Amino acid sequence: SPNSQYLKTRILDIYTPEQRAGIEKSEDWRQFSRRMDTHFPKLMNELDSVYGNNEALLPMLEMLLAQAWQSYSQRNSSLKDIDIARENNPDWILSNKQVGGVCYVDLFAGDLKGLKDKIPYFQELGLTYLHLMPLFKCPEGKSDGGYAVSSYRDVNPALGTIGDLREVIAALHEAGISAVVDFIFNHTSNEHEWAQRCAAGDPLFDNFYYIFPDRRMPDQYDRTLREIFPDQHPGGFSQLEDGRWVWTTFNSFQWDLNYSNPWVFRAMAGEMLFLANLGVDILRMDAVAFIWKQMGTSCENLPQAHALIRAFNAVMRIAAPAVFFKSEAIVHPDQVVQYIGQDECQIGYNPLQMALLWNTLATREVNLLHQALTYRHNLPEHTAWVNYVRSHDDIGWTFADEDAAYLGISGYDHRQFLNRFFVNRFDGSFARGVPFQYNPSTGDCRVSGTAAALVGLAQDDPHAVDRIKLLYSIALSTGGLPLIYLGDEVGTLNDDDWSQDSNKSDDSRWAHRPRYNEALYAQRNDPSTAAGQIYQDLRHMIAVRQSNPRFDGGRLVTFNTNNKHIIGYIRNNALLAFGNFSEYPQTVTAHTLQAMPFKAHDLIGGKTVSLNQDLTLQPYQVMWLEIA
Ligand code: NA
Repeated sequence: SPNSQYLKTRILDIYTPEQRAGIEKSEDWRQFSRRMDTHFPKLMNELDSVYGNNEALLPMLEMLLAQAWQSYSQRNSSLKDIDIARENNPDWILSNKQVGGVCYVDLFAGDLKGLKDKIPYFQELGLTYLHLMPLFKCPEGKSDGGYAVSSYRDVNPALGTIGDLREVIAALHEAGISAVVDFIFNHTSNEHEWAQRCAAGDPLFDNFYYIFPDRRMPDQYDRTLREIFPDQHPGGFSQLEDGRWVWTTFNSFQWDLNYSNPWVFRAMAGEMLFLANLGVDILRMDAVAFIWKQMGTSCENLPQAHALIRAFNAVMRIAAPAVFFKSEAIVHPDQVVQYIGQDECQIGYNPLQMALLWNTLATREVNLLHQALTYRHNLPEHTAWVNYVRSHDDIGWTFADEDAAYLGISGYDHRQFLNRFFVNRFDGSFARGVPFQYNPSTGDCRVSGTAAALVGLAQDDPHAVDRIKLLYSIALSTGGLPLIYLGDEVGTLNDDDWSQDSNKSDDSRWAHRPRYNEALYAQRNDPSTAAGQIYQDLRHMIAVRQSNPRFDGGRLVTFNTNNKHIIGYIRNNALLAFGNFSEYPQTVTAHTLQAMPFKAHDLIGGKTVSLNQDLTLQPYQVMWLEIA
């Protein structure tokens, strides 16, 4: 394997003797050279573990390093300052000062210029992180909400131009908000130039995707593949007009990129550098679990997938240190955490906590949630969870069957209950969600619907507002970076037209992708409305989280409340949080509280609470007690 010093001498060979002398003395080269020596070993080791003695490895690597140097040289000075700032502050992601939000540019603000006008509101709310949904060119009509990319460089004309995107990012940074965008690297749309050229037989794009002559291999692979969108097609393949079959894990118009080809890694690394230089702070690594395939396996979470992500990480440490990764791995808990690491994805979605928050609202019992917070919350140094209540996607019940069995709970039976409950097919349920991808062959199913729709706000359930407060309180205080699905802060309900829209009717996820509700946002300062109650309560919790150091970091220790309806945990051995998941008053006995201070201030309600006597919580009440 080649070493950093040797490879750098070749990077400089493009310069004449005179130019070379100047480059070698430049500050940019000095920084690039230093980072190469420190991080190149990791890049080489990761690529070697995947490609081994592949003849294309060396040539691909040298091409990638040459591009990395040009990219860093071009990188704006202001971004280079952020690179240095984060190099020496790896835990910026763990600060309690961080609070994020996510929204679709078109649905929330019309276009990029409109989004820019919403920045003052984001500052009003207290956001320091903003994830904008897929912004680039995609197929007209059906594109999986922009996740079928037809071009990684051209902005969706309905949203604006690449110039408008630069202005937006600059404006976000000026307002103290980090820009977060998707890195859709597992697949492209079937209309992407690479796909068209690969399928046409262009040698330059040979083996950029997985294309087969017939069903022989597809049938073999399908013996172990999980269906993500069973409604769209069976297994993981789709047939082309000419009769061939292509690997399509998701929709048929999304073709999986072939990472067994080193040139594909180089191509996508180039796209990552492009996004990095636009000023993006965090890249959401979409579908990380699926980037490596192997016959006889589920083609999910394979070793090479992790290695490739660690290789991408090293490229950023060398050419754009400020860029961090957010892993999107909605899989088994044992597998979710394997993507999180300082050298892989520094942060990642926490689907287990999210799914269990909803589980607990339905069952009124905190058993599973307590178990998860006790054994699966703490992470390695310099990494953090992204805690959320809802997202642009459906809710999947990804808790571990093994964990549940230990509590005497049957995974399959329990998911049946949760699905029926949340789609209003269970006596007395307050939820008004909609089914997503019910699979007749497996019995699995997911749930669509906004947070407000799922807690009963559509029918004005008197407990709805308090349920929303409880859910968000936990994502905001357990430790990690909380992500608010914009619109939830004013109680936005399901979209009213998706079910009859021919481009959306077969994808219920659109039920929870409503447009900015002018009426509700105009009521956010009125305490007599649901919108005003939800907004002021969430804003208050955000204010407390960001100003109180007791919430800093991502570690927690659970507290046994001795009441199956009340969750309890402690942050920094100084903040005791209690959350009542019952619609009835619930008590934490004085006996249980004997070791606590006699009195403690509650940050939620603002009153002083006595802990040397029975503590009774009202339905869905949350308490944030300062015990130190
Ligand atoms: Na030369």
